[PDB]
Amino acid sequence: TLPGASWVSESATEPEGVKPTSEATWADRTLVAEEVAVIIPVHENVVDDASTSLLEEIAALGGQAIGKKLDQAVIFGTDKPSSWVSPALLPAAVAANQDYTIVPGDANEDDLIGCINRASKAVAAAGYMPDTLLASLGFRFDVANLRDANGNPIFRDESFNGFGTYFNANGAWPVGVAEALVVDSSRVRIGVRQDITVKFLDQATVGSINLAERDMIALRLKARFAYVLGNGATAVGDNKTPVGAVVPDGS
Amino acid sequence: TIVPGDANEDDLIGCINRASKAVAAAGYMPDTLLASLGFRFDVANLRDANG
Amino acid sequence: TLPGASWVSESATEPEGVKPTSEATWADRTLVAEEVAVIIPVHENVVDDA
Amino acid sequence: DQATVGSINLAERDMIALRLKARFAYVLGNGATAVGDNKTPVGAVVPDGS
Repeated sequence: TLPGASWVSESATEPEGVKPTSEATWADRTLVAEEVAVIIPVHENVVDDASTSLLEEIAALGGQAIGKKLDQAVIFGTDKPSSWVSPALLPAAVAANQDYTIVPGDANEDDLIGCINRASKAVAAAGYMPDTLLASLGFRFDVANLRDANGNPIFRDESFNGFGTYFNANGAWPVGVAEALVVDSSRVRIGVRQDITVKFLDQATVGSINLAERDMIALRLKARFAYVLGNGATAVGDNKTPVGAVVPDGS
Repeated sequence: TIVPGDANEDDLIGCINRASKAVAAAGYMPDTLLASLGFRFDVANLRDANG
Repeated sequence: TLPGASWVSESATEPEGVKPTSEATWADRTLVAEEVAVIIPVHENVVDDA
Repeated sequence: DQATVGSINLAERDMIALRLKARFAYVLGNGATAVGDNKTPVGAVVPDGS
């Protein structure tokens, strides 16, 4: 929160002569590392009889499963661990009224490009520097098919200048919830307490399975991650959210 | 399905784009278009609202 | 089929402290060769006269 | 040195074990021969109590 000045008179007796008091104020926003993990058990003979390097694929698929689970918790609040006090990116924009609904059909001030402009305006008016666009696969196809009132596809050459554009490809992004998020990426941190770490198990008990007596092995995967949003005050005023969203109609 | 008439978000080109969106959103790379003879003449005759 | 991960807590005794097991899976997609055929009979004299 | 084998948790009992294995297969070519079909390539000699 910011302080607040006033105009003042020259007066020894009147209230308007007094220079007023006000306070700045800080808060803390926090990274708390939470653990995301999976075990994949497989038979030791099956691993030996397989034509491909089956353990390299199990490791790579587990790493992808962890990576999806992170995006699902940061972009949406999906299975967000309760120790993350910061709102997830879409819930931040929606709670701030920065979400904007598409008006379908002909190009118009609240079409998809219009809503990306409204989302960018909300973040820039809030005192931040929007620089980053998060969208699904299929977003490039929606800008490319936005016709005008005659039928002409007017946004075929639209490249989003000044934005780094990122497309979620690991299946974290749900259908029918959001088209894109605009964000000042300087106002986020992802804490990587630990990155994807893999242990070969061969003696352990996992679920009901005693690995060694059963001729089984497993690959135990984990990472430790944190997220924080710097949604403080800016030169414009108090309690400003660095995220705007574009959402489908109906929602 | 195509919306017949003047060019629109669901004209023939609009539908090809929806089919491409579906295959891309499924996690594939659409790269091949199959069509009838005469398809070429329908995209060339497709007119906006000014004709 | 893809495997699936979970967020886990730290505990020696409670269920939310145990890491989940899951499975990837593969299936077969198959080429079976099938035959497509025709026979076109014509009179030998018609082939000689053509 | 860490596994559970039977009901023995090896580590907390200070036991150890040696886990031995092999994978073997067998096939008999008891097919047809130039003499005829369903022919067995094995004869046997058996004790007199037979």
